[PDB]
Amino acid sequence: ALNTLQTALTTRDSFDPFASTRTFNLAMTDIGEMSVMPPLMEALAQRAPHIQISTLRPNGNLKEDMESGAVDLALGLLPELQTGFFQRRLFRHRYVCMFRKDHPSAKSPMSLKQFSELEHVGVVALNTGHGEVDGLLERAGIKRRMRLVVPHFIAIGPILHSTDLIATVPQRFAVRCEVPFGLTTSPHPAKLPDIAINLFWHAKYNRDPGNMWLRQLFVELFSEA
Amino acid sequence: DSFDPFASTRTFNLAMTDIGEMSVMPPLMEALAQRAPHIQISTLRPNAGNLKEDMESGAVDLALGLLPELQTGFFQRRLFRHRYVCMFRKDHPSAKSPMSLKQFSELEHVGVVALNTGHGEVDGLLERAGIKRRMRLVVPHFIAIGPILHSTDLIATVPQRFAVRCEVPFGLTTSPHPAKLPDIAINLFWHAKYNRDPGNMWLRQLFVELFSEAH
Repeated sequence: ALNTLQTALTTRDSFDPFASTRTFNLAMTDIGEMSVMPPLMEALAQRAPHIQISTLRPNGNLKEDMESGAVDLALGLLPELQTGFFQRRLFRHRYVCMFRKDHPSAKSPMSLKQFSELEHVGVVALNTGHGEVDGLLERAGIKRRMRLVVPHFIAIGPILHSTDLIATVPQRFAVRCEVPFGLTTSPHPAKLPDIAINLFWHAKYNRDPGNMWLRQLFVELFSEA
Repeated sequence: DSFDPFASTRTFNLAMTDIGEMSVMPPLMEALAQRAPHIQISTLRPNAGNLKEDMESGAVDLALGLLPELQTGFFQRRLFRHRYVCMFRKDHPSAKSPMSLKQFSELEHVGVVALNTGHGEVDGLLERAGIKRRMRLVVPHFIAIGPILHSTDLIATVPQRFAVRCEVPFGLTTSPHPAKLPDIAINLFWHAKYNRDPGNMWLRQLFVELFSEAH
């Protein structure tokens, strides 16, 4: 409470995007990183040619590092960031089926029956919303032949390219993969709910001009709301 | 005892970095499609702690990498080396191959921390050699590198094994690296208790066949 007044009393640091040499530290998952970072850096080349960016995984501690200001912004599903945090809804993950373009049998739209006949690569994606996919399919009684399981998304494009495996992936991932790896997608035959992704900042930095500048750029580039 | 690949139902568990996963798993799964149609594979990162223990106990069958801590109780066999190259988009406005040290220190970089791996040594090495870099972006892992280089004028120092997987998909080209970054030897590792396990031996020989650069 006395903090809120002290944070308001301080003369806020000037932010000139053309001249700033500030480093912004951003927490996001490997999916957020492959999705946001290319167009973010593309925009920043034209908007703020001298700042530095670095990213990290949320899984820190994030809460404490955001209060100190060691981490500027966090993107994801971060249930623990509650008191002292502002948040804003950016976009949703929708899950699709992905497989190579000239797959011998896979169809779009894929049926639930075909989904169950084909072989899968699964992604564990521990402590993320993508991590709930396995449990969701299992609980629904949807059988999958789990031919390969990997912990993270990096190898999925090249794996699907070279095999007749299919994958359950967020559409934002699939979109970065379809052309580079000669892949197609189908809408997903199971009942997978969306994951709503938010951008988070600490209240200490709610009126920090640099922070405000960067988060508005995230809204501008990525907001679907 | 003995082992039948064409009818085995065994799950093998394999420890591997993200570079390892992205380079070995496509041709590995491709081979297995024919040779072992019924086995299961799962992978994990070495730094998802207690690898020694999980290898001793047979929870993890094989490890791939530079894993200096795997000594007594473990066998190892050299498969190949990492050579560092410079990578950037094919229609980059100014970047040339072979790239000079001058251009290297003038262009802007994306760096990969790759903590607790051989690749994690790059930053310190270049620094101690007094090679300057404008670190415009630092990311912890390699997943976003291809798309980042495609959409920017950034350049990256990456293992050639990564680069060769990214060049055509992302429209990138590579250059020999102007610095003197040492090559990194990549070994296959297995626990002594599993030296003569027939399933393990069979998978090890398949790694050798697909990946060894000996000849």
